[PDB]
Amino acid sequence: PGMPAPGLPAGFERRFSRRYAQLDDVRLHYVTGGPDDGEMVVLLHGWPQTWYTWRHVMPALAEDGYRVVAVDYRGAGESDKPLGGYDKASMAGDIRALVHQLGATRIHLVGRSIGVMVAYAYAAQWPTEIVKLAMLDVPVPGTRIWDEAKASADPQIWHFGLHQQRDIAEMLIAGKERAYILDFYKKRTHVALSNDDIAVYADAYAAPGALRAGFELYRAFPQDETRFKAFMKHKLPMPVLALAGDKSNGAKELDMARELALDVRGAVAPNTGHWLPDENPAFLTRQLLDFFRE
Amino acid sequence: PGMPAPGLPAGFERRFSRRYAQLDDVRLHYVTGGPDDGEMVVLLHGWPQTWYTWRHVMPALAEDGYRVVAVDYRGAGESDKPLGGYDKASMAGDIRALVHQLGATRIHLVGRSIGVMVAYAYAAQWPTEIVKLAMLDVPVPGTRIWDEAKASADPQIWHFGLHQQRDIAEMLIAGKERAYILDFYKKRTHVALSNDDIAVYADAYAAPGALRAGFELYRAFPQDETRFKAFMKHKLPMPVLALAGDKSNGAKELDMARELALDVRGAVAPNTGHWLPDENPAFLTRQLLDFFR
Amino acid sequence: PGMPAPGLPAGFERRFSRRYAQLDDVRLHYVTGGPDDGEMVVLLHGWPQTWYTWRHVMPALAEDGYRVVAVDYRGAGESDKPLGGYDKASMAGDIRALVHQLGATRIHLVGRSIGVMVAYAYAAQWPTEIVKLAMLDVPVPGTRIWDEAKASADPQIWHFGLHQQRDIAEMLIAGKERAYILDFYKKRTHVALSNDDIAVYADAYAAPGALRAGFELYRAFPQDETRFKAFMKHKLPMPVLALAGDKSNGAKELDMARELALDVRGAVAPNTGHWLPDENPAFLTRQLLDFFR
Amino acid sequence: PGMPAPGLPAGFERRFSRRYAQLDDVRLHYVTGGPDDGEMVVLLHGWPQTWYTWRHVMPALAEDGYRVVAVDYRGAGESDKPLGGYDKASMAGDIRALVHQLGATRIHLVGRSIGVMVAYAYAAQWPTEIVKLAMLDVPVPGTRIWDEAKASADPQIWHFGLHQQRDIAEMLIAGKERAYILDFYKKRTHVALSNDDIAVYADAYAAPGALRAGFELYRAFPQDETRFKAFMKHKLPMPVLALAGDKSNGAKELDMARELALDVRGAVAPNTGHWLPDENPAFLTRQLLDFFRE
Amino acid sequence: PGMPAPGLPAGFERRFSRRYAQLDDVRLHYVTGGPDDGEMVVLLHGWPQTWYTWRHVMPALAEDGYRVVAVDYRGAGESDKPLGGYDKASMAGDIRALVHQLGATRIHLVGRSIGVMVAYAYAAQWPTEIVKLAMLDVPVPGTRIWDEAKASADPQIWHFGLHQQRDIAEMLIAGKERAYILDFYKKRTHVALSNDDIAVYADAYAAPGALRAGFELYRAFPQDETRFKAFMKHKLPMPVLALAGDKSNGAKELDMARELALDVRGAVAPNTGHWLPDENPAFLTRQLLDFFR
Amino acid sequence: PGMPAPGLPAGFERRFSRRYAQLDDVRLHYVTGGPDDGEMVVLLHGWPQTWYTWRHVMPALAEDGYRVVAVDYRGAGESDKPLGGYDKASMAGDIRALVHQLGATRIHLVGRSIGVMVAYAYAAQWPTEIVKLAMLDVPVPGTRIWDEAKASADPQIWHFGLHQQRDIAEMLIAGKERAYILDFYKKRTHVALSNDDIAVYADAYAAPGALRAGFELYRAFPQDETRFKAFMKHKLPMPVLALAGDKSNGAKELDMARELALDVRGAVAPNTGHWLPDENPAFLTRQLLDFFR
Repeated sequence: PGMPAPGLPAGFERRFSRRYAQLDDVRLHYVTGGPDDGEMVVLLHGWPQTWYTWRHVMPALAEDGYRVVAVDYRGAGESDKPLGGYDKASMAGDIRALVHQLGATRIHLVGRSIGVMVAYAYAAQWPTEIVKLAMLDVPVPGTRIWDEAKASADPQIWHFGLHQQRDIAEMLIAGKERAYILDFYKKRTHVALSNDDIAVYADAYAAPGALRAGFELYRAFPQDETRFKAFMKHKLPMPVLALAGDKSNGAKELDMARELALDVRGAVAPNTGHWLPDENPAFLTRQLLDFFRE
Repeated sequence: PGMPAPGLPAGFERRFSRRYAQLDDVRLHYVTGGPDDGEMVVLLHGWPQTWYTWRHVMPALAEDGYRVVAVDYRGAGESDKPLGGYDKASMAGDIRALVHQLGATRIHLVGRSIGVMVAYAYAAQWPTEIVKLAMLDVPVPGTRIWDEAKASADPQIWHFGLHQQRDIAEMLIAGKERAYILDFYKKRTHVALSNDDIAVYADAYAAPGALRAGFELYRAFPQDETRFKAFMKHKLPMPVLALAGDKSNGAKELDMARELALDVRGAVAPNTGHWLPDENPAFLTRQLLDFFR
Repeated sequence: PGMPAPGLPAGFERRFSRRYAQLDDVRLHYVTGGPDDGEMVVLLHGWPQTWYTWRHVMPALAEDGYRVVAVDYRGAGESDKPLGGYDKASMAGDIRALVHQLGATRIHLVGRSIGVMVAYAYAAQWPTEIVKLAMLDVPVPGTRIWDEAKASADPQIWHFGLHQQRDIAEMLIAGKERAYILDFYKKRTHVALSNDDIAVYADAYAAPGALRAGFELYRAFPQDETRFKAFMKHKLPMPVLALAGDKSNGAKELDMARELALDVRGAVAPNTGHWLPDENPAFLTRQLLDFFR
Repeated sequence: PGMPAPGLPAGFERRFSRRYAQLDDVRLHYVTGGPDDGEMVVLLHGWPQTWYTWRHVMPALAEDGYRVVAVDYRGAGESDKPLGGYDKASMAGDIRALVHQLGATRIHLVGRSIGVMVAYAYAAQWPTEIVKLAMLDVPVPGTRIWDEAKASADPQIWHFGLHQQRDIAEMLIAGKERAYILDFYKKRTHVALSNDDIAVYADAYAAPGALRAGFELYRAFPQDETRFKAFMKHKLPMPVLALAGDKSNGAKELDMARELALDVRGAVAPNTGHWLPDENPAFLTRQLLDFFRE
Repeated sequence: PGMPAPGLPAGFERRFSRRYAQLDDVRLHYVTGGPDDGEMVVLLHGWPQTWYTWRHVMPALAEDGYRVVAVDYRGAGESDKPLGGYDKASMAGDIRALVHQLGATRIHLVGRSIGVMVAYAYAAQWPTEIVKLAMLDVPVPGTRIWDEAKASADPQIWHFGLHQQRDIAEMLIAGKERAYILDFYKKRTHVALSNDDIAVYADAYAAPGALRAGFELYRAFPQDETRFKAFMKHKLPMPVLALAGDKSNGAKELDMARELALDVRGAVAPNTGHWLPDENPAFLTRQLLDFFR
Repeated sequence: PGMPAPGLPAGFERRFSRRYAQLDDVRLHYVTGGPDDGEMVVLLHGWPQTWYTWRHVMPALAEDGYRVVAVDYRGAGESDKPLGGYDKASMAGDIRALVHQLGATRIHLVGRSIGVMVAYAYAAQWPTEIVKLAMLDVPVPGTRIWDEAKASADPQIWHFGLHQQRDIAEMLIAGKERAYILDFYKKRTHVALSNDDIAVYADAYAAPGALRAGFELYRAFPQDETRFKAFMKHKLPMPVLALAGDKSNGAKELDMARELALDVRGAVAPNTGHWLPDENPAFLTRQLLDFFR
């Protein structure tokens, strides 16, 4: 019992930091904490999110010794918004480059929504470099669950069409990001969240270029589908964990992951909606720790 | 006494929780706190309000062991905004289905403004399920006080006309929810309230569809008048308490309740306007807790 | 057969002129034509209108030798927008001062909507100076037809409440005058009108102060009610004509007028809604010419 | 050759009239011309259109002795915008009540977009009352052409999702009706049209309630699918003509119609996009007169 | 003598047609007239322009038997606005694909501003296919005239910096296209132009995506610089004409062209600023007809 | 290390004060703290900043007994926005007149961006009055580094062109100061800063006339180039310290200072971008305090 408590968890400010990494043309923003020599855990948000969605998971990961890296991927948050490169395979290259610049070679990888597609493209292109992979909330293109949501005309993906209308989507939503994003979020949540927390996301997507860059993730879905379907001719060898809330995709995250990897295990969060990190960070943190422990 | 203190009362975060209930068509948002096994007290806000109007009534209420369920009814606050179902009788059915969901099956009902019409419609359709009922601040359709406000062209119900203009009302007020709602509120209050508290209501009604959903409550008034007139031909058997501020509807809130229910008692709040839960919670809780003994 | 033809009728531009009259504080705008020596016919528009509503009536009146004066009353159109003076009795004084300044003293008087209240106040205060009075479309305050629309909560006066909200009405409608007024007009019309014609009205009410000044006509209704009830203790002695469309107030214009005058005759416009000069000017000009002859 | 010529054709003003029909609670606006005693031809526009889309077709129909009735259906143009009644079967009832008020019982019926769904529901519910039916540009719900566009996630129906979002669609598009509708239109045309003509439609949809009422046609699609599938158990007996542009649906209007009626004939307009009355009224006028003489 | 006459020249409407060409991903809009069998002349506008800038040149070309094709290149006017492909070499590929789709393969080519960069990239990549090339008003990247404007910080390219700011440029200029573009045009003109003509351009750049697509032409300049410097290791073999107004770049169009081609001839337009087709179409058509003959 | 901490440092309220100084034309706003009798340290911000950029440098500075005077120069922050005087030399004269007002007559000067041009112009015109001088972050006009940024078309000075467009820059950015300034800032930083701190700058430049006044600083650049070139023919006699972040101008801030002054020393701040007082105050104060021994 208790009303929603907005903001970063107590003491977060003291341990975690905001940092920037210059890559070949693109600058990525990320939040990193924990011991510098520890096993690196890279966390990838989705749409419409930033690194901030991991605010309640990052402390616990770091309190078990890991080197936490929460990335604003290309086009999101405080990261640069280049013209293109929003297909998920190339965005995985951005994350790999960041990781290499931070001195690492093998990483644990957690992604949700758009971020779990980037994470999969990371594991598919450089499988030796991903020790363990955690897949949250959303199916990846190329899977059967994905093709079904599309062929059924699933009401939950009504926005795929709109987001893929270049310039039109931006013209409609500019100036109404808070109203559009708060409604998008609340229709898919089950645990009550604080408006001040969701407004952190909405305000990021109101910054110049943030709407456009976010929508280009959706505009690359056809290219991602063709690319990911080729990726799925070699199932992943590393251990994979699949999680989703019972009031949204649930079990279908584990069904989806088993089309992509040989070593799969999964759980469904009780009384939890689409935003696992926002709604049920305790369940998520534990599952990641039990999963990341040998 | 001193200046208005905005926000939830101290310690409120710790004791209450926000929850959702999925019904067939609609998902309803509600706030609860206190022991689970206790007698349930259902609170129904009005226009232009949310559950937040009971912020000073719910703590004390469930410090005495009551199960407090403060509901955003269909279309308000964080609840869904469906196409229809905005007649007050069907809205009562939504509240019953949520009550049934929570495991209860008989409760104590308190309502003001639109909520008191829902609260009455609840008691009228399922008399057995309402232990008691507290009518606050506003008369219900079908009563004489309601019909006399209409015949008087009472200055206070000036907004009935505008709110009943579909699309026109939304077009005029969209983007001006704060200015419209703060003025609507301050013109009907007597105790000075904080802008920050009124802005909580205004911001909810600025949300997508919230203007339309609230205005459809007014667009259903003719249907409610016919329906409530049928309900009042069977006077309520339960004890009923009527309260209103002396600067607004005063004692005709009591007179209105006598038209509907047999076992009625009432009081008039001193130096308080239209918004009893906001203006004088102290008088109100104290009145509620005694009534609830 | 035919699509609506917007604008002034052919030849209007060469026969009529826009003019201003400076009174002691207020400058009034008016359009005039016909012989300088002819019997003067004063035409008073209402809300949301200007002199332009008489555009299809004025040529025929001028061809029959009448001196046509279509006035933008205080606060409307191109006239000044003073702070006050929007009670109808004082606005009749404005029209009388302009009439005296043009060298006339006895006049034929035609009014609709707000203008028929001004026109009645003119006739009640100076009955010897009004030769004949024609009353269109809307009842005047103080009559039982007026009180009956109010007590019934007639849907067609929903806007009384909103317009009487000082500052709120202006804030809601500023910048949306075209949408608000076009909708107001079409919901009450029966003959299809051209949007370009109604926008001439809407554009006038978008000019600085025009919204405020027009709503002050509505904010003065209680004072008009008290003032007109005293006027109605003495029925009007001059001949009176009552007209309205069969699809709007119809015969109630004649019922309303018989409480106001001893010598009343009336007719109902066929296939006509609320805007007699806009919808059926052919019927209106014929009835006026026969009445004034 | 020639540049686009905007507006009504010469002489239109003296030959047609704007009229209203009061139904039991809703008022409908329509434009009518031609002989009072002639065979009635009812024309039903779609989204985002009004009667004005038939401006180049109504003169030729009326000069051949037909009584033309181009209707703004419920919620569109100058018609009333009630709360409900936006399922296509009920909207056909509105059209029938207005035809009956004009003294007619037998009509030729032409529809496109949403109007062809109303026109089909008219013929399905009162088949004896429809002499001939012409179906333009768009498939109706329940057909497999309709169901295959849905299962493909066909890019040309991207807007079905957005339009079905109550309040979100109105909030995003209010104040941008011109930019939204001009783009919607030009992306589906092949013949160059004048901006002034499309703006006539866009300005109608900027009117109070016109966006909401238009989107409720789309929010009623599930109910239309159930209702229309039942309608197609009994194929239509009257002669049916199917037309579409080769650069849009083309021959699939012809396939779609053959699932609905026994006596079907069709043609495909050359070098024509989605908006047959706007783009190639010469072809359409020729096709309708030949069909109505037959 | 004469005030500026806005719009298309008389008879243009009956002689030319707007058409679309679907390429493999992009649909291009273009205006064409003259004999279907004539030698094809392709005209490429720049920023902030559309095909409409050739309105006073196309009739004379068509009367002399040329097949006129005035193209809205990728991202401009009524053409599609794809995500990328705004480097000038790829945009030349778009124009070539449209030319091949119209049944032609050898063409006369005219370009100004961005279009002269596209036109040069066309000639550099497919020199056998360009019969003659006419270069107007603006230097192309890679030349010393281009580098000299950059190193000098020429005030006339102040906008390069702003247009290369992705998302920032769009946010600043969205909704103010008319003020931004009219000012840009008049500061560089010498002959007075009609505001209605320039607004045809401004209104195009206000349509969805048009601002973004046009600025991507500027954001591709570094890539164009690298690509064109490689192209300039082989001077163009076909005849080249260089033109600019005496009040703008003047003889520097001929200096720039001589770094690009072996066979170059040039002239300077009298009493002409930056917009040769808008300001002095009479001089431009004469020079083009003599060059192509 | 951890997350950015927005606002003034703890205890700041207590130790510093806001004051105004009326000069002949203009009133200047400035912040001060520390002992009155101490050596005065003058701080000059740049674009787009106010005194607030020194919030982490001024405390420590005057904990060592310095007299800290952080000035909003002519046109910035809470200072007046006159018509002219935006060449950097005259702005130095304004700073001197304020220094004279405060009773001092020789001081220590620290400046960045526009302030370092003012600070240099101060030392150039009255060499005797400046004890020492710390140049931060930006090269001054007339130097080679300045001239090479112009010839390179350095991507960082993209805004010189736009800011030099009178009325155009104000029209584009008015109402978009926060989005424009936050982006301008974050693109040039390396240490992550809080939006709340950057918004303080943005809100000042949203004030009436603040956009115009700041942009006139850029519109005077050609005049400053001529004036500073004259000043640099007499190399400065005072000790000069040059600092810049390694991710921005780095060591050419030192190279730039050697062009102007004889006794120069410098350092380059590690892992810091363009905004030394904002990004690494710690390195900066420590560097300043040592230099100031």
